[PDB]
Amino acid sequence: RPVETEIKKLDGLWAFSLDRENCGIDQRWWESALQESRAIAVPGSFNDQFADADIRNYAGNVWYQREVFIPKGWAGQRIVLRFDAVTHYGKVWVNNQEVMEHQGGYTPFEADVTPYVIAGKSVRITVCVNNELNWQTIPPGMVITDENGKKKQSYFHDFFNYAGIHRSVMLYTTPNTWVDDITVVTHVAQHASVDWQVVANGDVSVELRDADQQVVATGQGTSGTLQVVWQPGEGYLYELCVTAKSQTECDIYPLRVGIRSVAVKGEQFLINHKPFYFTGFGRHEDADLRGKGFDNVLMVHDHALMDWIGANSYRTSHYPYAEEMLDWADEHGIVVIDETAAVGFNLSLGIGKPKELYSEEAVNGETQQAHLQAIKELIARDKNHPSVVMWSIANEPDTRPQGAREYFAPLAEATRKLDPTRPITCVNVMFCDAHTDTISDLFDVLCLNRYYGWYVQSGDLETAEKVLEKELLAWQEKLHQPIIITEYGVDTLAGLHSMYTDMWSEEYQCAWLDMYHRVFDRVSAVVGEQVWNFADFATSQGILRVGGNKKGIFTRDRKPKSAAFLLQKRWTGMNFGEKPQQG
Amino acid sequence: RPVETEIKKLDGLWAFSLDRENCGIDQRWWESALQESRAIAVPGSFNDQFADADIRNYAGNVWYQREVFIPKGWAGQRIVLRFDAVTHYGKVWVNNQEVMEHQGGYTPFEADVTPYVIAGKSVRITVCVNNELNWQTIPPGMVITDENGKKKQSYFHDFFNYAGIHRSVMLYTTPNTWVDDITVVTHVAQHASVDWQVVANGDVSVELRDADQQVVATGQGTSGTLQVVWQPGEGYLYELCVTAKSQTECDIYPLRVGIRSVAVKGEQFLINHKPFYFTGFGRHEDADLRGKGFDNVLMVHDHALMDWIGANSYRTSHYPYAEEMLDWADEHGIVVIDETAAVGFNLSLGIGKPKELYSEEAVNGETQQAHLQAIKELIARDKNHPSVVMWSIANEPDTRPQGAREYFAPLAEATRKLDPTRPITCVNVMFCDAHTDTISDLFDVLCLNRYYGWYVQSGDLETAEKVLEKELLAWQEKLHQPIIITEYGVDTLAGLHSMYTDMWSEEYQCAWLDMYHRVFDRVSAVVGEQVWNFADFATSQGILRVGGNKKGIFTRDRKPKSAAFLLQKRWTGMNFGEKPQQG
Ligand SMILES: CCCCCCCCC[C@@H]1NC[C@@H](O)[C@H](O)[C@H]1C(=O)O
Ligand SMILES: CCCCCCCCC[C@@H]1NC[C@@H](O)[C@H](O)[C@H]1C(=O)O
Repeated sequence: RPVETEIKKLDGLWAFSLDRENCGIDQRWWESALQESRAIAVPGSFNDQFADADIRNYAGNVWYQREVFIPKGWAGQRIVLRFDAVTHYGKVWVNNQEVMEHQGGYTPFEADVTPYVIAGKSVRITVCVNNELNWQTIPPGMVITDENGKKKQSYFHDFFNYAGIHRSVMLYTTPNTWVDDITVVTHVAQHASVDWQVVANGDVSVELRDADQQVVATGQGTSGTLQVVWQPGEGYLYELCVTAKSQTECDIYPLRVGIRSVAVKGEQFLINHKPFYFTGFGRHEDADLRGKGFDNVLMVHDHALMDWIGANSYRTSHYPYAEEMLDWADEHGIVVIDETAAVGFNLSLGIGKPKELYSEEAVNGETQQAHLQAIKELIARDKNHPSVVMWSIANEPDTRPQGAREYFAPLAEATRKLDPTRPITCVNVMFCDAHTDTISDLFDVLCLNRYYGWYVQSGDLETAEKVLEKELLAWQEKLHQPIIITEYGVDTLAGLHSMYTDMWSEEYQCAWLDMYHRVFDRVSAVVGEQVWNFADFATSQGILRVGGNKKGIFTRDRKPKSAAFLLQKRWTGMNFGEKPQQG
Repeated sequence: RPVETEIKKLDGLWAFSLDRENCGIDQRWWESALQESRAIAVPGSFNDQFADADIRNYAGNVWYQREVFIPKGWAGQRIVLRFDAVTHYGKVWVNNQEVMEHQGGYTPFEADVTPYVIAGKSVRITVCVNNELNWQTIPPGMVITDENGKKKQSYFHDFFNYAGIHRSVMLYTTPNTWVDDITVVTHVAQHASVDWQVVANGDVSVELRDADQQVVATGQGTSGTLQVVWQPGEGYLYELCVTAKSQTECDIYPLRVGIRSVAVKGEQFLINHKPFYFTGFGRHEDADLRGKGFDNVLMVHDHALMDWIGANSYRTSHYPYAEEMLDWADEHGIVVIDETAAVGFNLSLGIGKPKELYSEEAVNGETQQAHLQAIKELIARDKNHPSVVMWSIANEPDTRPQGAREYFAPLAEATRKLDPTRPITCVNVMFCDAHTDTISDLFDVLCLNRYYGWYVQSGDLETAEKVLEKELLAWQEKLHQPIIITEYGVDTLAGLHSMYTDMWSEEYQCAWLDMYHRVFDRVSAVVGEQVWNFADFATSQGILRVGGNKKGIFTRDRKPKSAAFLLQKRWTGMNFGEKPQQG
């Protein structure tokens, strides 16, 4: 992530165009200004932006374009173009010359444009964004076509498939000796932090401070770095200046790092050798009007709501969040379970198609590879953050058909070898209980999604309590692992009230979140709770979604339901980081 | 009220017609079947019944009509036609002969039709209902006209002016020796119950039982009746059979009566020599679709809600309720403050006209007389009910202009002389505080309506608490009287939520009902609380009414807001009939 000692190109509006006939790449639309274009805002999903029904569901090729002035002060320095996130696929051109491409979507991609750019004159930038999903994209999907060439995309996750440019686009400048790769690992017993470095024609000189420039250690090398002697309450974080020296130019890069070591012991999650208890939300990158587009106002407000309601942790649910969320996350010291876009590997979640989930035509080969790629990138971007205490390879995969274990074992192995300093998990779906799941052993923490009283035993608390209890303590006796409930919630209309406290009413969300909390309290292995969704969010059209997913404690415009004050009483009434002693 | 030892004529549908040109009484519409009629349901207000905007606000003359068969078994007995309630004015005809008329509205009126009726053949019944209000109606109003003769009624109360036939119509039969008048007064020290009687050519023999026909006393005469030796929890009530004997026929009439004596001592309301604390609602005779029409299902459900929420008392707000509510009220033993339709005697409640409220053109002469009449009738119908512990002459009158005291003193005197066994009150408006009110001395209990934090000091709890406190203890030091707060509430949209707990949100209704309850708890003279309205109800069109009055704890279809559970926690958490010891 860039700092300096740049011109943020995401300012203002871009030219936006559709490619229904799919003429763009053939007719070389990037070598000219978009014919019949309209203004679009970055960052922001293109679907909700124009109130156009046909634009919202369009599946194909979209074209962004924007001219920019390259500042004169960057004469002999390398000019680099960074896209913090272009959702699903993007191919970037700089003034008649093709520079870059990436099929990531929720992770950045950058390219060196020093030759193709002459600092001082205006150059045009054309981005081709694709929002298609097949079986080798993360998350997976499948497109269908018919007569008239109308393309219709179908996917297997819940949230709506927003696309476009979702995070800032940067255009940064570094001297010809840059610090391309950095790694830092911290230890603590009852300690210090090894440092790393990768550069070109430059030596490494590492120093680190605390409050302000008050160095309290130092080191000269690409290893070791140990010296003098970060909490979930405040979050004390030192500033690690890295220096790369050359004959002519010098480079200085500041990296905030917090001393912490996370490890699992029996059925306890230890951050700095202390048992913890997770409370908070599994949220989404969703908002009114802008899709998954990032915005600072929303981050400030949502963090205010989480601070008020007593949440101490949350999970970047179902895709990598914007890194600003993680910088804030280690600033205010909130625990984060980071997760990849690996979601939807299941054909059993049917609103009420290949024949076997781990066949060749679906999830085999490039699917496993590209999943390992999403791992490699998520870790290569979020490795240094002290707020990240957990890895999460995938979310709710069907592990019942033949070949699921053969799929998930190598990913666990490679991911563990990539970052051994943090525990790893895989959130499993509800249809795979303790007697049918075959993957929960590969991972350090078991994550659970449970909806007893909603999908099954619908509306019956008296029996859903028993089934949840039996399933829970049966998990505990089965694997003797720390179990975090990462999804538990029920849909609720914001204004619907009912004397009988039946489903969809706020009284049922309150009484349903309560029983789950008692069963949570009488189980020793439950190392945390995360009510399903923070706020109501947009999903695809189905007969089970009443204008999106209504399982939020807050509405979409961030207004509280009756459960927000219940949870604010529960989480702030207990001691921070502690679980109730069975009551 | 009739029993026997009848044919309820309110069964099914009646013919309904409008009189826009005002031709009815002139062209003798009762002597024929209504030309161009449509089916209407009794009981039920005619305004909401047809979804017709023009029918709902129509101000003039409406015509009901229904043929009926007079049963053969009533050959030589007197046949009487009873209208339990015809709202505002009614003139009743029986088969080409005019029998009765009444300008009451919320009280019954009956007439002897033995000559005009021959039991065995069908007779027609035509009712002329008027919904107009001038300065001599209770409640008062004033009608305006223009070109095209369009009449437009304006009144000064809040609730909508529903009209029509609102309660059952009876057609009962009694032997030629009937018991026209009965009175019963009960005493209790640390006792018995004098009896009364009025008949024609019949002697009085009085006996009374308990559970079933188990007489535990007796008496032969029209006085005395004292013998052996009713609570707000259950409500034990004896059965008093009255007998009127003649040479040929005999009459037996059962009257339930509960032993109780209510009296005010200093600043305490004593029912059976015990200090009390009022909790509950000031409700309305309003419902979806039927206007003010009575219905048993609604009474059962609303009594279920009041029983659940912990209410022990309520006030028949702004008009005499249906007597079934009072029979239920003494059955389950709920305390009732009975009130007349005397409401709207104020020109200061302006949404933001004569010149002085007690002039001759407005409130003078027949206005005072007819008010005394509404008194006389309310007392003549609800005198024997043990559930009625209080008289309430009027509600929110402007007592600031010259001549208010000269108006209200004689009504208090005559009303006290009519029923001295129960305390009397007058609910005063907010604009007349302790330093400006001039009538609160005439009455036994002072009733208060207060809206600090809503109309004045809007949205500010920190100062509305001080103003409410100062006003309250200043009342206490001023008159040293028992003060019941009979109206305190704020409007609330059923589904509107807000993190800032500002006005119209459920959080503001909760936090606003709470502060009022603390200030209630630190005042010794407050002998009860009644949150303003039980359920949202229909009012006239104004810029302050969002589809009616939203100051209800429940919605109109009887669905709870966030305050219903708060009040259910407060009222059932305290001991029944007791006020918290300042906390
Ligand atoms: C026995 C299993 C019956 C069906 C259970 C389905 C659970 C699927 C959980 C789903 N997991 C994905 C999440 O985004 C969705 O919000 C959540 C949902 O349902 O809305
Ligand atoms: C200082 C006085 C400022 C204005 C206060 C007005 C209080 C009127 C109280 C009114 N009393 C009558 C009742 O039916 C209505 O529901 C209630 C209301 O407001 O809605």
